Amino acid sequence: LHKEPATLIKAIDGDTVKKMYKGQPMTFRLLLVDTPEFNEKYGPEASAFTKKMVENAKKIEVEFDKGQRTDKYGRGLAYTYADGKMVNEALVRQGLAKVAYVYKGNNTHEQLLRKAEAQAKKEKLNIWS
Ligand SMILES: Cc1cn([C@H]2C[C@H](OP(=O)(O)O)[C@@H](COP(=O)(O)O)O2)c(=O)[nH]c1=O
Ligand SMILES: [Ca+2]
Repeated sequence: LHKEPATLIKAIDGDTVKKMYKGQPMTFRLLLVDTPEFNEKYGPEASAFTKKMVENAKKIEVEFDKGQRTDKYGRGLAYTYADGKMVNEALVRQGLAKVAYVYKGNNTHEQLLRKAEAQAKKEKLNIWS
């Protein structure tokens, strides 16, 4: 897998971020995670956590996995990095996302994220509290 440039356009919610990628606006849906909707418990905290992380970064990158790069809604499917730190893993490590939507061939970082979820759950963080 390879990191590619993108620039933030807008943080949308805990697991959706609009970016400019190869010069075009695209909504990205973060691989392998599920954050609560804004209207559910922890939904506002997940949205806030992703927002701060992408807005504060000097460098945003996207990393596609080995399979499909867009979902049925036209959203990009990628891992998102903010100053080299993976937002997907960070949300899971903080108990603000569950590992979810693990489809074969887009699951390179599955075990990394499950490990983060185990530790969030051991700490009883947020969703796991
Ligand atoms: C994360 C992800 C979601 N999706 C689709 C599955 C779900 O379809 P349905 O909309 O039919 O439930 C939806 C979940 O996204 P959200 O969690 O953003 O709603 O996005 C993919 O197809 N591949 C993916 O990797
Ligand atoms: Ca969601």
